[PDB]
Amino acid sequence: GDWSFLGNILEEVNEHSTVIGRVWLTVLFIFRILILGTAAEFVWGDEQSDFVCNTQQPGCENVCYDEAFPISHIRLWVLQIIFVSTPSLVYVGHAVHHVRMEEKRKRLEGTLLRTYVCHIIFKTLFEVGFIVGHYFLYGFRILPLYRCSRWPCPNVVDCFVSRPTEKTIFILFMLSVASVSLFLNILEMSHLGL
Amino acid sequence: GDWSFLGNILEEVNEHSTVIGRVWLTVLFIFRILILGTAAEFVWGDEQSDFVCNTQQPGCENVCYDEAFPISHIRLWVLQIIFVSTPSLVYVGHAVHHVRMEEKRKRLEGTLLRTYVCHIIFKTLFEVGFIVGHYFLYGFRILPLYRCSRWPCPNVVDCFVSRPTEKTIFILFMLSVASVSLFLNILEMSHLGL
Amino acid sequence: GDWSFLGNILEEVNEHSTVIGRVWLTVLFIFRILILGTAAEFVWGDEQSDFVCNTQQPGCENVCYDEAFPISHIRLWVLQIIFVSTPSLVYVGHAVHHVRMEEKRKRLEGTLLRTYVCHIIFKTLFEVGFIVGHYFLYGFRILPLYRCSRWPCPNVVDCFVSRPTEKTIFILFMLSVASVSLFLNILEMSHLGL
Amino acid sequence: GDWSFLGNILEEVNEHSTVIGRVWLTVLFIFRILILGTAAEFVWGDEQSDFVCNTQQPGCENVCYDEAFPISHIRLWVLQIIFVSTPSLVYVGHAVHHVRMEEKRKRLEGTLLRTYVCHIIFKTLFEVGFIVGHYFLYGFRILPLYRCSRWPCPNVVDCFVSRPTEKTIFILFMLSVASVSLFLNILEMSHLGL
Amino acid sequence: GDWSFLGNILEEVNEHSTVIGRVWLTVLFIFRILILGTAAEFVWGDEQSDFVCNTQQPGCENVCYDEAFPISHIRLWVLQIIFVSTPSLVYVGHAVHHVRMEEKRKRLEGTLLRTYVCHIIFKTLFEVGFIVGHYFLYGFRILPLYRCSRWPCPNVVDCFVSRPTEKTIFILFMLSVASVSLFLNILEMSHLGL
Amino acid sequence: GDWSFLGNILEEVNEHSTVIGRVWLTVLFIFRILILGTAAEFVWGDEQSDFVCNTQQPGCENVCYDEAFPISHIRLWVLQIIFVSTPSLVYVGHAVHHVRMEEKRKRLEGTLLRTYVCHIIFKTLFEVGFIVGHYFLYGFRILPLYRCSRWPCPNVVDCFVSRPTEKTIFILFMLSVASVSLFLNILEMSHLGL
Ligand SMILES: CCCCCCCCCCCCCC(=O)OC[C@H](COP(=O)([O-])OCC[N+](C)(C)C)OC(=O)CCCCCCCCCCCCC
Ligand SMILES: CCCCCCCCCCCCCC(=O)OC[C@H](COP(=O)([O-])OCC[N+](C)(C)C)OC(=O)CCCCCCCCCCCCC
Ligand SMILES: CCCCCCCCCCCCCC(=O)OC[C@H](COP(=O)([O-])OCC[N+](C)(C)C)OC(=O)CCCCCCCCCCCCC
Ligand SMILES: CCCCCCCCCCCCCC(=O)OC[C@H](COP(=O)([O-])OCC[N+](C)(C)C)OC(=O)CCCCCCCCCCCCC
Ligand SMILES: CCCCCCCCCCCCCC(=O)OC[C@H](COP(=O)([O-])OCC[N+](C)(C)C)OC(=O)CCCCCCCCCCCCC
Ligand SMILES: CCCCCCCCCCCCCC(=O)OC[C@H](COP(=O)([O-])OCC[N+](C)(C)C)OC(=O)CCCCCCCCCCCCC
Repeated sequence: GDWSFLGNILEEVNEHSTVIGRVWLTVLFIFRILILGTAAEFVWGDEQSDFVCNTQQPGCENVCYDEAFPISHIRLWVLQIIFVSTPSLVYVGHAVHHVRMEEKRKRLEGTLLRTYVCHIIFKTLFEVGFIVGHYFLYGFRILPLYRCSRWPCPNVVDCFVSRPTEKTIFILFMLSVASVSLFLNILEMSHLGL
Repeated sequence: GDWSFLGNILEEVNEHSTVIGRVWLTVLFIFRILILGTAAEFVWGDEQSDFVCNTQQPGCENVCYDEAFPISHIRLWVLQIIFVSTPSLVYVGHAVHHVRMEEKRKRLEGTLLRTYVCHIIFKTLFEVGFIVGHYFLYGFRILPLYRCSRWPCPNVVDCFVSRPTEKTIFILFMLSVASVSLFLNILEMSHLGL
Repeated sequence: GDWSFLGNILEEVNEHSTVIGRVWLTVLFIFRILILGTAAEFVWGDEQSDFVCNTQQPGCENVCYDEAFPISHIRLWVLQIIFVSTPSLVYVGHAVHHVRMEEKRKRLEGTLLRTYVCHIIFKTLFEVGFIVGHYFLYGFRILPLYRCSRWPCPNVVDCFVSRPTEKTIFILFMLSVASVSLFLNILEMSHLGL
Repeated sequence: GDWSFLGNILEEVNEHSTVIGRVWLTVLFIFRILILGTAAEFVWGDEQSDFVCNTQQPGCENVCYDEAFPISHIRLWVLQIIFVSTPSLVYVGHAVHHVRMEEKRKRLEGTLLRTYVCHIIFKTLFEVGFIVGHYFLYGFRILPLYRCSRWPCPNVVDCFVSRPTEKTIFILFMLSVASVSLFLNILEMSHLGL
Repeated sequence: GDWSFLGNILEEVNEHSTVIGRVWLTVLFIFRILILGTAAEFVWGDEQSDFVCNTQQPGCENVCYDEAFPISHIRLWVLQIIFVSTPSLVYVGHAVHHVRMEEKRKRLEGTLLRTYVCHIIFKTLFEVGFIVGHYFLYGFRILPLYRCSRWPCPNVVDCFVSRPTEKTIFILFMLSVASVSLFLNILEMSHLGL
Repeated sequence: GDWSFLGNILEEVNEHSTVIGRVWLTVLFIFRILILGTAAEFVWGDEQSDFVCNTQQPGCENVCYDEAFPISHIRLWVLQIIFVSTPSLVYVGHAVHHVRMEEKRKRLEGTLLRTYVCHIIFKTLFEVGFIVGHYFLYGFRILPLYRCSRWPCPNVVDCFVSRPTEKTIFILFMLSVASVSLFLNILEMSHLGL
């Protein structure tokens, strides 16, 4: 995974953002992108390769992995990062538009404050929504056994996941990181309210 | 995949482009290249390795994968990115040609406006065409079962795809991204019309 | 693993840090990140692939690897690096906040000294805690044999780990590096006390 | 594959080259190197791994793959890129030699025009030759079945290729790119003739 | 493996070092890091995957690889590089400390000469020690056959190593590089003595 | 493989080198390093994995691959590049030493001419020697069949190589590149003689 372009744009955002937003961006880079790269991807590298079902039926492991894990966890977290980053991109775009206008003619006020606050609200909504969606897809514990009754599987088969404990650890970790980001958005909103 | 050269040229384009075009380029980089790298490629890494057919015939899995997936989805999306980027390259080339002419002698008007509008039209056509072609090759849902009657397969065989649900998710996602890009081209054209 | 962003921020910290802290950061980069990348990851690449159990039961190898190694060692060390780096990030953030304030108006004293000392204390606590947690999960010797009685394993099965001696070597090495970092934090605190 | 050095030298060439040559270099980078990296290599990754022959003879798959694909397609395209890039390197070398001479003493004319035109001719010859050679090795359609009668294969065996349709697609695509480059060289020569 | 940070710091050292030390650093980068990356790692990639024992006992290959190769050769060379680089880091740290002091107030003498000479001595000791340790672990020839009598192996089993001749070649090569580095340290010490 | 450091140093050499030497360095980078990376490594990736012997004896494939290919071809070419690059490093080191001396006080003549000519001679010797050594290890054609009578192989066994034709192609190609480099060294020596 290459996050260099997003990294550059978010650094530009960091130049124009509140201290709490600088903290939020640092959290994003260190505790979500860095981990997703260094640690989580290796854990999920063999999710399907080391997924074993007790059956001789051709095709049952495939459909039962697809049923157990409709979307992989690491893939969901990628999308979460992207969608909680988008509003900051919108905000910095608005800011640079106004700066370009200034240059053509020749500190949050007016439209920039409305846009910044609205972007905080959007990040909050996206984050809450991704947490909720995760909870409904998988909850927050991967059990080692998965029982599957999807055709072509005869009757109910037993299947076994790779690394359920490590995956549970990282699921809970990323949830905690998301909640911290949420608290930080709340702090931004409070600070502004004052 | 290395997109650094294209990234540089498209940043140069971004220096010379309308706000809506800046948004379009941001979408291109974040929601198509970044995803294709970080997420989709891992999903399609084992498309043929974990593609199982119920048969003892040597060669049937190979021909039935070739028949089920004439071109892989990720490979089609690569080409889509390239072809919708080409017109912007043409436009910036024309612009830098005129700037070089200016320098030799020693803000869209005349040929640059015609070229920019024509490039918007080309991007629109390419995008619509790729969407249509995808729909006819695969539609927008990968089913888990594929029935195959291609020689050397005896009679009709059953074959099973890896990760059909995740792939359906990402297919729909990329379709939505393409439609957003299309709406943005429409906004460019309207803005200019005013 | 990509540590470039953290590397940049920690270099900025290095610009503003005591000689002992510069040494600590050099240790962090050379004896923990560099090793974890170059050496340890190759050792742990086949932890589950070359993990063999004497059984015909489907699913027993998976659950017995999950039981033997709840979290992989390399994954634990990643998190250790991140958490012992966080306080330095907080400290440099505070410092740059005060510098930005100075610029708006137009050498450790006051809040910066309190914050720096408190950050040293936090690094010390995190380091000690990670060492302790490692000791309780695995101790400091990976034995070649692991006996497993987790369902679906019939009775107690014998299982065998890949590369236990090399892994023991690197476990002890990283422990020694952590203890050196701890001694360096102590030296920082003493130097300041004078 | 790392093309950074060649990329740098060809950018230097781009600084000193006609508009049509700038277009040719853009084509080279985007439609040949970028594709070969992002798309074609993944298609050819399992050319021999997923190449199956109907036989129990040890060694027949190996010799029959060597016979079916004497040189892999992606490897041929690498060499094509290199050889059509070489003349531009010669041209820019000549140019920088003359510039260095100018500096020692203290816009195509004379030897630079002869060299540039001769380099266009060389690129044209190399491109035509690679197209022809490809046609004679493989034509432009990979069939799914390959019949092989090379020792140690008993009688004639049947063998099956991985991804023949996708490979045919990319073969035709790269052929079209080569023909476009050829047309561009023709345009250069015409422009100069005027 | 990423050696960029160490590379940067050692370039800074190169700015402040004797000609013989510049040669030593060039040797380090070209004949140890470059080789370890480009060549040796590919040789050792399948050390355990292609390590075959003549037995049906589950677990015997694992314990017999662990016994034959307690630590892999490439992993030992990584640590050797790191430990022979550390003293140069100490020396440049001392130097930059004194330069920072100079700046606060506003060519090897005094403490810098003592530190530089002591660092040469440390590199010499570490290098000699790593050579000796290698000799005692493995000597300098990997034989193709390894006989193993470690539980659970019944009686004495025969096991076979991957690529023993290539590995012997690279072992001897790296030994010669180490001895050259040693001679260079001797030359440094002599030059200073004059 | 990472050749960035060597690339930088050789660019510095290019700043101080004759036109023929600039050509030689361009050849080195484009026709040896670039190819070895992009093309040859993929060809040799499965040299041992797809090396099949007709036998049930455990250990015979391993010893017969070690006997057929004592050192892999790509590994030999790595070392060839390094050793033919070393003299240029020596030459630029001598040059920068003299420039540093000049600076302390405050166009090939004297020691620099002797050193440059001697370095050309060294490159010539190393190149000729590597060509000769290759010829004696393997000649210049990899045959598909290899007959092996090394213990534990019973009697003489038949073994089969992966991709012998592609490998023969690249062997001949690299030989031709080496001979071109040799001709270029001869041209350097002649030019100087005048
Ligand atoms: C922008 C606003 C977006 C709003 C989106 C609204 C979505 C509403 C979904 C309603 C679904 C109803 C049908 C349903 O309930 O389907 C049930 C089906 C089976 O479930 P099962 O537990 O019975 O069997 C085992 C499931 N097992 C294998 C995963 C463990 O599959 C499921 O669970 C359903 C899982 C649904 C997950 C939804 C994730 C939404 C994430 C939105 C992120 C927005 C960011 C801006
Ligand atoms: C610049 C202008 C370009 C115009 C291009 C016009 C192309 C016209 C194609 C006409 C094809 C007629 C024959 C046909 O219809 O062949 C039917 C054949 C079988 O199909 P089946 O469903 O019966 O069996 C299962 C198919 N299954 C395995 C994929 C699910 O294969 C197919 O489906 C045919 C799929 C055709 C996909 C075409 C994609 C075009 C993308 C153009 C992008 C342009 C960008 C500028
Ligand atoms: C910020 C403050 C954090 C405080 C955290 C407090 C945590 C308290 C944990 C108490 C656990 C009680 C239950 C227990 O004891 O569970 C026993 C269970 C089995 O163990 P077994 O030996 O009987 O069987 C074999 C184990 N075998 C496979 C690993 C070899 O699993 C175990 O061992 C338990 C291992 C526990 C490892 C805890 C690592 C904490 C790292 C904290 C880092 C903080 C950084 C800021
Ligand atoms: C600088 C000037 C260079 C001139 C080079 C002249 C080369 C002359 C070659 C003459 C070859 C005569 C013998 C012959 O004809 O051999 C026939 C043999 C079998 O062929 P088959 O079809 O009967 O059996 C199946 C073949 N199957 C497996 C590939 C499908 O193998 C073949 O096909 C032969 C394939 C020949 C491909 C030649 C590619 C040349 C590329 C030059 C690029 C220059 C760039 C500057
Ligand atoms: C800073 C000062 C450090 C001083 C370190 C002193 C270390 C003293 C070690 C004394 C070991 C005594 C027990 C012993 O001798 O164990 C014998 C055991 C078996 O050996 P075997 O041949 O009978 O069976 C086959 C061995 N086979 C599989 C490898 C071929 O394992 C062995 O060989 C033992 C191998 C020992 C290798 C030691 C490498 C030290 C590297 C230090 C680098 C320092 C850098 C600053
Ligand atoms: C700086 C000066 C360096 C001078 C080096 C002088 C080296 C003298 C070597 C003398 C060797 C005599 C014994 C011998 O002849 O051994 C014969 C043995 C078997 O050979 P076979 O054909 O009977 O069986 C099959 C061989 N098969 C599997 C490879 C196909 O293995 C062989 O072939 C022997 C291959 C020898 C290759 C030597 C490569 C030297 C490269 C030097 C590069 C210098 C760069 C500065």
